[PDB]
Amino acid sequence: QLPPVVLLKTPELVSGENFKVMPMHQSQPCYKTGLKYTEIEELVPAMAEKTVTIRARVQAVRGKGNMVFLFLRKGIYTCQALVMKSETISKEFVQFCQKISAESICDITGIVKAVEKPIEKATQQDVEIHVTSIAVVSLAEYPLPMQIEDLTFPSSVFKKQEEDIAKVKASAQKYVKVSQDTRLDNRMLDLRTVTNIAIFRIQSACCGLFREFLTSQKFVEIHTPKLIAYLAQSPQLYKQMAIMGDFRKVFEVGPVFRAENSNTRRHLTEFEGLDIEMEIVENYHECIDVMEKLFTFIFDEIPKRFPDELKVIRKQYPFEDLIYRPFLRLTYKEAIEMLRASGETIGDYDDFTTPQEVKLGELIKAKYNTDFYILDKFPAAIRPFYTMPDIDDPNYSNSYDVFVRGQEITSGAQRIHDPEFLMKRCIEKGVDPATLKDYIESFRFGSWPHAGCGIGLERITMLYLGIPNIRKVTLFPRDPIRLNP
Amino acid sequence: QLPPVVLLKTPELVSGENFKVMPMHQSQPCYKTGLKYTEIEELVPAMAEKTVTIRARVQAVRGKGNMVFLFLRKGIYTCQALVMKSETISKEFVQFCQKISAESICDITGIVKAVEKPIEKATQQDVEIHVTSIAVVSLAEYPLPMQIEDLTFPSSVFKKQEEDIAKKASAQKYVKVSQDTRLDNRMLDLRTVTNIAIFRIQSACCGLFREFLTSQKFVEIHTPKLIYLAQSPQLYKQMAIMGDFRKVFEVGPVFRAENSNTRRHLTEFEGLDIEMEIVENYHECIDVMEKLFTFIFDEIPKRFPDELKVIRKQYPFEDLIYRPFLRLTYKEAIEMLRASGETIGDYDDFTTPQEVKLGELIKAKYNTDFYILDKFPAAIRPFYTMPDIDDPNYSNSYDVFVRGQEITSGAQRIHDPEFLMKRCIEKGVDPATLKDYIESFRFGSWPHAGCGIGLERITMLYLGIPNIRKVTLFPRDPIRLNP
Repeated sequence: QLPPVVLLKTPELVSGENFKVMPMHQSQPCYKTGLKYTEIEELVPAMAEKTVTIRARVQAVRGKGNMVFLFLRKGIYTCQALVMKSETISKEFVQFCQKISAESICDITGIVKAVEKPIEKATQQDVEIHVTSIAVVSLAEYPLPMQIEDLTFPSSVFKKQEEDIAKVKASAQKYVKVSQDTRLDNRMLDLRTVTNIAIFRIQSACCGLFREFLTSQKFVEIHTPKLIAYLAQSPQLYKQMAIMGDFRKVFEVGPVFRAENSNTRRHLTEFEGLDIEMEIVENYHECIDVMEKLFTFIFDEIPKRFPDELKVIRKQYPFEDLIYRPFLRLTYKEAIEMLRASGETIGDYDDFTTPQEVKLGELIKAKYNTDFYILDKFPAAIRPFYTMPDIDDPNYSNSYDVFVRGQEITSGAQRIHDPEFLMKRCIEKGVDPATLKDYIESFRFGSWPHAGCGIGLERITMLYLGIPNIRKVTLFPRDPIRLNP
Repeated sequence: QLPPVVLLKTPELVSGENFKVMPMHQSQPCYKTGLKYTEIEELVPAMAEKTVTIRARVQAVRGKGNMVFLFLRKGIYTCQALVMKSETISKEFVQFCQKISAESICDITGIVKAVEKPIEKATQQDVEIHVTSIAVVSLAEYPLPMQIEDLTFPSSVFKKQEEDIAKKASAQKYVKVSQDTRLDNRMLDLRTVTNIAIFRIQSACCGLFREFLTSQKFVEIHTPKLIYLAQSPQLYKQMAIMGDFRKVFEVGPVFRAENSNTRRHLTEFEGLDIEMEIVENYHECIDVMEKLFTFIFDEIPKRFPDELKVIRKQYPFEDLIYRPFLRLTYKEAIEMLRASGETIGDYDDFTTPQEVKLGELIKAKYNTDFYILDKFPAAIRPFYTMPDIDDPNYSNSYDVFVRGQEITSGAQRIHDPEFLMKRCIEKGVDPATLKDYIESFRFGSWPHAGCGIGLERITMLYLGIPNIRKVTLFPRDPIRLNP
């Protein structure tokens, strides 16, 4: 059952002098125009009556016989182009343009002329291009599986739509969107929406700032093996071994594999993990202190460096800006204390249900007015065997979780660096020391007190932007039910 | 046949007031000294007669009854500490110190005193610590599988050793067991100042690569590795461009299923990848590389001078020459090698000796270690490669070389689905095998090009180190999964 490739039809344009379909680009002299390409964001009342040429997507073609309006897009910016019949623009020019298929990539030359009436659908509202020439670089097939326009609508248009269907003749009509597989089967088309390109710039921002900040602190980026021949569930083991190799402060940005078969609405069997590990001098809170600094940096800088992207996301998926000062520090105990006061029955050493984490978020938001906090001193029974126990009560440990919008983004701990004790705990959690000889043995020859972190990139970005589904924040969505594309 | 963990013995020290083994660190009040920890690099004649306390490794203990010399290390820096019997430092203090095992982590307090005679083995040569207190934070087991000193010697030490035996008393020198006694104790090996330096420079490549491309408004992406595994993150990179991302890079693992052990290849490595839209010509992409690499190369010495210094003592090399960045074509390259006497044929891959040879040719003529070979034969490149308009037996692809050896490979790629599919069939590849990839180019498709760089490769070739395993942190191959 071998499914062949399908190839849909492209339009049959009749080319002319100033309106042509270019030959396939092979980096060849005819594409060496020597022109200056102008970026759409630069189209501004500043340059009325200048001529420009710009390589953009023809998102849409509204057409009027003598006038054709081209809606151009490129990245997060959009503008309007106008082809009008004249002494210098012919019937054949116009009908060429009216027949361009949606999403075709074009080079459009024209004179930027002002518009007394603003163009509400475009980002460049106060100016439009009067075309003098066009060249199709890559002519799109048709019909698209999905319209971009109704991929970009905010729910609100849809709330007001389905409620306008109180009508209970022709209830025409409201508008519809297609389902997460018609978009997943055409993921690359979906990613062209301005919201999506914006979402993944902000994911890129989290990654970049995480790297930039830790580097400014003289951390060393490392790359540990994933073919451990099984995969690296957690890059933790090697991270620790890097510290026993006197690296002092290390981080890794890499894939993390959850063999755990897990589909709720926020978990997957492969994600990208931002990990940190460091020597510790007096106290493991030194490690929590680096996080606070670290995250505050990510959260301070994101709006300074990507204001437009944030703007574009908010239209599609409304959210209010994360409140991250103060960074609240509680203990598991205090948390249990609050939830019980809220009516929950929970017991001293129990992991929290996801709802309970959200409820605690709402408690904390009301009392301290932050979306950002850290839960310290988790129960040993919930944490792994490498976790350093608390000196006052071994039923608790030197570990912590960090929360954004009442939900976990990272988890971390001081770890056991004494081999005898590490092995005692390894047996107490029913784990064969034989299974990880080399790891245990690597702590024998003088061993730094240390702690660290595991952050989910998808998770932090999702929670930063208040987006409820993790799949909207992963580029090519991965899970046990979904392989393609 | 289950091999249990072995745990060797630690010394039995008798602790006191100013010389004690601390209890296991559990982030507890007794460790909250409120002192100021001084970094070894700061120990300088500037602060003679100031008192300091510093957490370092006790690399070595030379002892004299009434005097104990502690050789301290910490990262790439080393210094000397002196414990001397007195009114305030006792017999019991001294014999505690003489019994500290190698590599024990310590907090050493003392007064920094000057030394009229320099201490040649330490990085801090003009000053030493007179100890007033010590606290063992983590006491090491013994014996170590390997001495750190003879892990750090430069090849030259053994040449000069055996030739000094041109000569009764003889100079026996040292030596060190094969790459498995070090691989079986990799974390011990990585403590050598050379090694900690090498991997900071690997880190430097990664960071600068990220920093530069980010300053150019590139977007970092993370594409799935559970595809089977992702041999090349190329397919998804291209799909990100068809998603209007414009300029993307990925830093991630790349998996060579190819069973390959020469002295420079492995079945898992870290790849730095780039992909971008292309307006007029794919040399726009080559232009970003030149800028990109020149940045990595310009910045590395500015930001890590000491690490370079430390590496050069172990493994001598002269600084990479990377200006000019030379651009040749495959044709010109063949022309040079033929003129050098090689018989090669127009569309043949180069043997490794031939690449190194061409490196030598280029060094002699242009005096650079850094170049790019453009216009490779189609027959040697993959089916997504855009062919050259003048001659379809060539293609719009290129390899970049450092010290006459490949560090990256790249190309303009085919963005027209019918033609991509024609080529896909000409290279005997089932289009059905990659429907979604091919179909993703159907709805308007940007001309594009990009790159695949080997991190390990660029850092190895940057530092003139011959074995790739010296430049991978936890060496991986089909014969070596452990460690």
